[PDB]
Amino acid sequence: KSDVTAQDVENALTDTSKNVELTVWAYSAKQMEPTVKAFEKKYPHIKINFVNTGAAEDHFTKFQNVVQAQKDIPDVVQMSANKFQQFAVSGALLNFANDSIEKAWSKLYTKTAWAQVHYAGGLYGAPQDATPLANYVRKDILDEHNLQVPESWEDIYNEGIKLHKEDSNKYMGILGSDISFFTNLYRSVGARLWKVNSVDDVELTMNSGKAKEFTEFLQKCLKDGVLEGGTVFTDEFNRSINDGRYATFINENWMGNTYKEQNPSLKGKMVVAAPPSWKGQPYQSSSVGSMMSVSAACPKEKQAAALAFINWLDSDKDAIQSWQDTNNGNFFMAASVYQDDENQRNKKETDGYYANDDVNAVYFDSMDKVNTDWEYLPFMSQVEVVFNDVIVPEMNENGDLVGAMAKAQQKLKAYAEDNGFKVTTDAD
Ligand SMILES: C[C@@H]1O[C@]2(O[C@@H]3[C@@H](O)[C@H](O)O[C@H](CO)[C@H]3O[C@@]3(O[C@H]4[C@H](O2)[C@@H](O)[C@@H](O)O[C@@H]4CO)O[C@H](CO)[C@H](O)[C@H](O)[C@H]3O)[C@@H](O)[C@H](O)[C@@H]1O
Ligand SMILES: [Zn+2]
Ligand SMILES: [Zn+2]
Ligand SMILES: [Zn+2]
Ligand SMILES: [Zn+2]
Ligand SMILES: [Zn+2]
Repeated sequence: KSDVTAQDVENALTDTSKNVELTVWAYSAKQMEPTVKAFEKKYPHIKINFVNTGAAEDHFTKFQNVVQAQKDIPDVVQMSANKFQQFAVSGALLNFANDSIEKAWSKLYTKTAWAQVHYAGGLYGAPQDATPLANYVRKDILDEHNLQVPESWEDIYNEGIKLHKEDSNKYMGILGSDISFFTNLYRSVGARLWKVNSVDDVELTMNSGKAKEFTEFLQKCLKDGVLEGGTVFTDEFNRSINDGRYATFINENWMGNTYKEQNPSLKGKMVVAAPPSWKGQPYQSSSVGSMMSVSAACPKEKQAAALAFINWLDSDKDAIQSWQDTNNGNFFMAASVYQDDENQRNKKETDGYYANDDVNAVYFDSMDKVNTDWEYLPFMSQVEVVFNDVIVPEMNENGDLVGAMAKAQQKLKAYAEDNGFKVTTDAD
């Protein structure tokens, strides 16, 4: 049990005669680094060796490599709420849970985000951004085809048929071959793929209930030309954005900033709308986001300063303001000083980029509707491998996503059993 208390963390910042060097690895260097520099200016006794690890996929592989070698491990490492699990369960990350930290830091982060940085009773990071889903809609394309901004998956289907019949170079949306994109859709309609009871006890429901119904719907959308299967955040996707290939894009809301940065020519053409409802339920959402974690290898005499850094970067009021000023005036932060500020909720756009100026109100309503009835599996790295090998190849106009979900469940059951997890599946 970690004996680094909330007071010990604060002492690392006030005890300026105690110089520390911290190595910090991050994939989201573009959005984060100016605020890291602000930390260093404020606390010159804590020097930050900031390492941009490149693409997220390369970051996670690099970190696994150093952990297994037990050598050259960073003190602080960027994680995410749906990819940290396998690192936490394998002992790569410091579990810094204790009563003092829980009492103090729980007041600093919105409860949906604070729950998700726990796993198996341990506490593994400070939440960074929250990522409620938004539908980024090419309103110009919909207007041209006499189509309404869709509020439901039913509308996406019905209007999508009309769009693609009239203009076979455009699709209503993309079904993205990315584990976050795909699982976020299921979570946002209340369709559990699995349930976690303890670190060693899991239930897989990938071929039954609401999940199966939603898979059947996604497959019909692919077959009928409503959604196109393809990669996200690749050059193929980047070209499709500029080309207007997708009338809608339902995604984690950091993308709202990405469009402003990479697609200036789309100014005035998009609306930011709520993600869609399903079967006449009120709409729900999903939020994942990044987190900053401490490695299990971090030396004991560096741990208080490492924790002070992650808490400052992710919740200090000056840091939160820096996150806004250095990312086009908005970044959607989990800190309560952002989430509880009614002037963030009612913040108006002023750059003219989106056709609606109430973008943050849309993001905050979606955050309010996040489906919290959800856990990620202990082995999320293996989940992404199986998704890539088994599910992604069926994301096409003739695909059998239903059969692929059942085969992926079988592979995950075998992996769970081989690694000592108790597992049930809906095929048992
Ligand atoms: C790995 C990834 O981390 C989290 O998503 C990242 C966001 O938190 C961050 O703000 O923005 C990144 C993109 O610039 C996201 O990664 C992309 O990574 C996201 C992060 O997502 C965000 O927290 C934030 O840092 O922005 C980056 C993109 O600039 O996430 C997508 C999945 O949506 C995909 O993995 C890309 O390769 C990443 O670059 C989580 O929220 C994600 O679900 C995921 O775990
Ligand atoms: Zn707790
Ligand atoms: Zn058209
Ligand atoms: Zn077609
Ligand atoms: Zn390419
Ligand atoms: Zn401050």
